[PDB]
Amino acid sequence: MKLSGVELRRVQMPLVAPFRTSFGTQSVRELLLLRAVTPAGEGWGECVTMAGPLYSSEYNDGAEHVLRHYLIPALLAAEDITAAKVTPLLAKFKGHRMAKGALEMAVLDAELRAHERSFAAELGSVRDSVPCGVSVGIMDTIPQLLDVVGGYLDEGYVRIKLKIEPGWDVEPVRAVRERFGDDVLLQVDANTAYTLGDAPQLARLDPFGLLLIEQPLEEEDVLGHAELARRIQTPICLDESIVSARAAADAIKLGAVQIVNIKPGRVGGYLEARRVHDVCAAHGIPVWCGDMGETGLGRAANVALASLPNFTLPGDTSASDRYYKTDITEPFVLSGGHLPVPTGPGLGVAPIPELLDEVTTAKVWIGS
Amino acid sequence: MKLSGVELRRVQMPLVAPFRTSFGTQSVRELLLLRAVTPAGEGWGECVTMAGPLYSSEYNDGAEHVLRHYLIPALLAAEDITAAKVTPLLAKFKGHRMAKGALEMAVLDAELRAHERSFAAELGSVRDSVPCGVSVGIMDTIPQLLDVVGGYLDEGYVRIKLKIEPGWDVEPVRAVRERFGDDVLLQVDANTAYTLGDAPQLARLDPFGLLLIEQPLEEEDVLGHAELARRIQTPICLDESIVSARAAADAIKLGAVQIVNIKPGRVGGYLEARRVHDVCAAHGIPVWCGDMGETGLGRAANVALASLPNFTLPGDTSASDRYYKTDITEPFVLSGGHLPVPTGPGLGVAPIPELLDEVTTAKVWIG
Ligand SMILES: CC(=O)N[C@@H](Cc1ccc2ccccc2c1)C(=O)O
Ligand SMILES: CC(=O)N[C@@H](Cc1ccc2ccccc2c1)C(=O)O
Ligand SMILES: [Mg+2]
Ligand SMILES: [Mg+2]
Repeated sequence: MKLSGVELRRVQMPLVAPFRTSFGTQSVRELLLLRAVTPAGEGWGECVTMAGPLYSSEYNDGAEHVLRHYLIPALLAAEDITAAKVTPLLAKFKGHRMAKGALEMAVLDAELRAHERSFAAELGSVRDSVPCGVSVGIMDTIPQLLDVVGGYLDEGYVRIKLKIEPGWDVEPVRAVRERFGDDVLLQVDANTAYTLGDAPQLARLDPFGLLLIEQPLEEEDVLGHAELARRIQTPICLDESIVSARAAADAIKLGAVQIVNIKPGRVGGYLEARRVHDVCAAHGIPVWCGDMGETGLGRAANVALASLPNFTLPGDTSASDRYYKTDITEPFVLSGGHLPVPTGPGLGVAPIPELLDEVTTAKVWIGS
Repeated sequence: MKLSGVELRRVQMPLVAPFRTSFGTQSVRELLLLRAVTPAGEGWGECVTMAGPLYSSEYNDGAEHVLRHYLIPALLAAEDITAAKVTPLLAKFKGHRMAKGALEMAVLDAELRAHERSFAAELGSVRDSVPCGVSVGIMDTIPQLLDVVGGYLDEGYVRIKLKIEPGWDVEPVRAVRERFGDDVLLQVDANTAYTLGDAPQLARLDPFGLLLIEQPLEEEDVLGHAELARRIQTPICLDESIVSARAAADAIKLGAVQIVNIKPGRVGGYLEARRVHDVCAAHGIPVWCGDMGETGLGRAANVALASLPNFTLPGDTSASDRYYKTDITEPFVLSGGHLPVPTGPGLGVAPIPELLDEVTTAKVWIG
């Protein structure tokens, strides 16, 4: 098929409750959507960049720019396009993975819609539904955290992940363990906020039986993580560092990681995410599905991905209402702690135009 | 000191001759300059991004953007500023090293100009001049390459580096060795164009006594390089992979590298570059100064950097007229194969306003 053009939307969606992370607080989610147009029909992609370069180097304005001036033109110029061929067509351009991933997603949704095939089917789903956990931010006070956690447990979420940062690590975990007991699946995530010198402090988490600690150190410090794993008992999970299947293989060979968070956007797409899944599986490394506050479009693709065989831990693909009062698609609703895998062609969901329009702040067409 | 504001310039300078690399051909250099203004006075920084993200992920429009909307504001908002404090003030922002490095350069030039101290002095120079090599692009034909190389040798350049790429590796090297002999300092640079599966082809370079092969594989594939080093005799040098002092330490511990190319911009600044120099030195790893076609401003800072003790191989800091008929500063002129280290305060050079203006395509003030 030949790409006719792509529409770039900016979109802005308020969060039910502000969400605090070691790199800041977020009240509203600003994001990029893409509508790829082909002779056959349309498909949708979502970019997981944030407003500024605080989680990784990519951010909304920068992704929009590289998409407009480099990535989309290079696809418009090709005689034939496949989702798979996206990667080699964009290979000359270094990095910009979240951007490439978004564009691949859109192309893929189009391709698959035209073959009446689901994201699940293409990726290799073996399950109709997936158990879901929830990620809980940093709070101002312990009792406030305990209320939020108890709330998410009552809704039937299967696992709790706490954001952490120097100043907020051992106490919150101790408190959650004293209140809710030792049988709750419990894990933490630093989003890079520690250094190796903080090892004794992270070792203080040893006694609380956490599943894992996620990205304690900076993105590039793979060897540091392997050192850290020799000094603590909590298993290391990597997120930011895992930018590709190769990077996963490398981190595993070096003993830097025992469990991997897959975020499709972070690795340059759903197809590379499948590869990460398979590489980890070949080494005995469990994976789970990460989340970047996606709309229902990305959430639908993530739920499909999380239904692959080696996703053996609950993911962060929480229900739509954990982030948004009003999703721009048919919302995802937790049911017995699980989310159901979409069945339609492509994503198996699409934006409801009235809701999308409420929430769109800009729109531009990139054609021939 | 309190940063008053920064001026961003986009400039455009034609190259004496087009320059071909494994990621493409370039006829004109578009670049970003920064003029940092303080109560004390001014300083200059240069960004080494290119027009598009072909060498790394950063490019001119993208750097300008992250500078304008993130990096410069975060410095303007600080009570007190030092070159050293730039790093922690900008640490919340991930990556954008070439951009940060350009900004740090400008702040540093200002700070040092105010203390009447040279870049050389601040960085730890031990030499007044530095031996200079030259980088030669991919050519359409072998005889055309041989003419260009013979030319640079007549001008007295001390070492030759050839750009390489699948299709253009063993033949160009063989030809240069047959024509100019075994005593010429000779090396190659792939700018990431091979994979580990190309090992037998790179092993084909074994017999030609190259000083090194630079960045045969992709930026992130450090372990791959260590594997490659076990299968070839040419020493591995890394460039694109060496984004920081830590990354240099990591690559060295893994045996992925025996010689390191320092590009200040690529590592986030002249200060981090000094750290890369010192880390490599502590591990017995020689370094040499890389080049991104800088103007005389960046060239002046680089020559100063290259005068540090562990720069023991000739760098790519070639003379101004290797790239530009007309530099925007007092030009650098090769003399007995060397370039002299600037002596004035800061960079020791500044743009000649009439020259800069002819070549400026845009200009904006951030205050
Ligand atoms: C899912 C999780 O806890 N965090 C993501 C980071 C992240 C990034 C952007 C977000 C935007 C809106 C809401 C949550 C967000 C979470 C991660 O695991 O690092
Ligand atoms: C110095 C060298 O041979 N190459 C640089 C890449 C490079 C990049 C951009 C350039 C722009 C104009 C002229 C030369 C350029 C060289 C390097 O080592 O990777
Ligand atoms: Mg995470
Ligand atoms: Mg190089």
